[PDB]
Amino acid sequence: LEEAPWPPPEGAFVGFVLSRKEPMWADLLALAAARGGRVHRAPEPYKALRDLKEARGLLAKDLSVLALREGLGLPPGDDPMLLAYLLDPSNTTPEGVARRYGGEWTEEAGERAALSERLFANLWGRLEGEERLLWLYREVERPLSAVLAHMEATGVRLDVAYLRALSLEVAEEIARLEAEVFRLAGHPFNLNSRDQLERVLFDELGLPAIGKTEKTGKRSTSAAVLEALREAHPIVEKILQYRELTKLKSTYIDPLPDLIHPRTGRLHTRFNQTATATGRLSSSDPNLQNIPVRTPLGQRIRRAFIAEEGWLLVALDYSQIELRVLAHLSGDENLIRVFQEGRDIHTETASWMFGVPREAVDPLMRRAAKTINFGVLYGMSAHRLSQELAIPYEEAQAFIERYFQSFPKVRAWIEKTLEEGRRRGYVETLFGRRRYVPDLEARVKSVREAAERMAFNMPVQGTAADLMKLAMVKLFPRLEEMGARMLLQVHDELVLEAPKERAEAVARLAKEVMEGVYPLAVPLEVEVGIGEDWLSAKE
DNA sequence: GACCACGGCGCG
DNA sequence: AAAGCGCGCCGTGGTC
Ligand SMILES: NCCCC#CC1=C(N)NC(=O)N([C@H]2C[C@H](O)[C@@H](COP(=O)(O)OP(=O)(O)OP(=O)(O)O)O2)C1
Ligand SMILES: [Mg+2]
Ligand SMILES: [Mg+2]
Ligand SMILES: [Mg+2]
Ligand SMILES: [Mg+2]
Repeated sequence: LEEAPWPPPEGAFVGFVLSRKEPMWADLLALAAARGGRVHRAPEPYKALRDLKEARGLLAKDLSVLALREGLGLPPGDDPMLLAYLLDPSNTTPEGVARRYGGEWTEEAGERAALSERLFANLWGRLEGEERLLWLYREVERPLSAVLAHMEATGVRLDVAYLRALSLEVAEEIARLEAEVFRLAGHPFNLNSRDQLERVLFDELGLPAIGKTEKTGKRSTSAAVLEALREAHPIVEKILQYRELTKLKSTYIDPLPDLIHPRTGRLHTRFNQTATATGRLSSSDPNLQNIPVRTPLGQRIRRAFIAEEGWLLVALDYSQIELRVLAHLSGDENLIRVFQEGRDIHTETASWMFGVPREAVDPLMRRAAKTINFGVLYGMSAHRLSQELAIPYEEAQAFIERYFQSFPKVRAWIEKTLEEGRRRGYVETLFGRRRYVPDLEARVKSVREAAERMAFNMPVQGTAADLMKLAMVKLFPRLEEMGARMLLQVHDELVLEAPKERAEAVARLAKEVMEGVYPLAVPLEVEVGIGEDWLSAKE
């Protein structure tokens, strides 16, 4: 391209280079723009940002987040990554997309700007005639990138002092556990090494190996294996407790306080828009979509996520979302009827599981039943089912047969979905988001059947994902108008932050927006809570 | 120092 | 572990 002075004209595509991948932490090393056979390189990148009306190009959101960080209201616009991701969700990296659609991802901003321009041209062309994918781009993905930029730049408050204190307490208990484990082993070793632990359990102590690891075929020391060995030796329960504590300390308690941003005083994640096979978002650096909640210590950690002083967190979560979606997709009368009657399948399974009346089911019981309900739906084996329920194999098989015999059109929907995936080479969500599954025609059964589980899951998980994205796009401007903030998405959950005076109004509004986003054959129900911290807001 | 595969496990 | 699906991050073991 012909080199030309900064600034570029309107509609130009940007290229940019960051010192590190995370936009909230990155130095803007270079900035350029391309349009009409010209490339414009900015002598001073930060100041040059002010000249742009929008960030149009590869990874547009990252530049937008950096702009917002610097106090500049620069929205992201067209991004070839989003076009490519819709065409084929295995398109996840600029490296791959460039290679596939007409160029090379290099480390020079001008080259990135020029690449953005031509990739957009090519990809836009491939989306001609693809009316449904075009709709998803214009109505969902492109607007959502703006919403996500604001969420990333906003961050969430964390009680750092609390976590520091908690680390010390957890360290002392970890020391107790490891010392006990070493005593029981008769000698110290690296308890963080599963290789060393395997030898202790299975070679030194008398314990029977139960399972093998996937890639290298070592004797597994996974939680499932240790659970089954709980009564065989006192060391097992001690290892399980050590694992829980060290996992939580090493992954959350210790790293998170170190990641508070010096300017904002908050914790900032990345919401990756082109990262999953189904259309879900992912979260990284740090991942805020896997903050603990199941165990007592996990709950103590989740409580560290707090509202700003004078504000409250609002948490909203779609009820039984994939089951409702499945009802719509399959058109099963029985399942549709369940939701029209305001029933709860998770609670019902739980009452059966623990052998108590439906009223006796506590949240932890219901949560246990969730894994069982979705596990069975998406192809869990009776053996695993019997194992995790500690019921005879015969009981497990019986639960699975009744699970499906109750809802006839579900299996039919599955069969049709798989048959159609074999024919077209892809499956699709309600809105037409696609996932290619070539292994549906694999000649190897285990490979083929794994592919089948991936394939029929995708329309369900993906439709739920599409619905949440659409809801975020609708909700965001309403929140802006109310002075509320959208902070996090966790798949079928949103966490907002609202001024205390407006918190109740915001909760009601958000619930209605989420429930009314795109009506299905069954009602969408959203549960909502309000609190000073993430845990309190979910109760 | 960074990268990697792996086993493992946190969430949905 | 086992025929649930979808992710990202941990330490280890290892390489470069
Ligand atoms: N390890 C976490 C324990 C609880 C769980 C779970 C899920 C599992 N195991 N598998 C899924 O596919 N899940 C998919 C299907 C769900 O519909 C969706 C949202 O998860 P959720 O909000 O926890 O469950 P829910 O929306 O079905 O139920 P509710 O509690 O929100 O009413 O995510 C969730
Ligand atoms: Mg839910
Ligand atoms: Mg949820
Ligand atoms: Mg892995
Ligand atoms: Mg290893």
